Amino acid sequence: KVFGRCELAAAMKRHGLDNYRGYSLGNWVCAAKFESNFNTQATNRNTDGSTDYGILQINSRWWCNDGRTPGSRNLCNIPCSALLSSDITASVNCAKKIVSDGNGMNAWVAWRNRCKGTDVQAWIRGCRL
Ligand SMILES: [Cl-]
Ligand code: NA
Repeated sequence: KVFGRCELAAAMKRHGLDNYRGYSLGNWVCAAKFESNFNTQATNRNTDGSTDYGILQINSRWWCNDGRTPGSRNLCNIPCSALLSSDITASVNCAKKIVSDGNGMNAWVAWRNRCKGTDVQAWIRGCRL
């Protein structure tokens, strides 16, 4: 599924992301825009052989099992393919664990590079929330 802006923001808000660990809704929507372009089916292979999955590009070295990343942990305890679902529940559950891990949203390279310190409210302007 390719989410619309507002649509995604509403689903994220409904799953408890607004202000989760102090990151307002703008942040998560901005991170999704730049990580996946709002596409739940996005995958990207890294040179280390691991792969990023889904709307939040969650990585197979630590967070999910894809059965082709040697020496990987499955910290969110799901197959990676569950991350590519229409239903963002599993991505959101896993993200909440990634974001509590001590680094915050700096775990996502596109957030750090493209969202961090920008006006993130704009990603939630004009949306019925
Ligand atoms: Cl944090
Ligand atoms: Na893994």
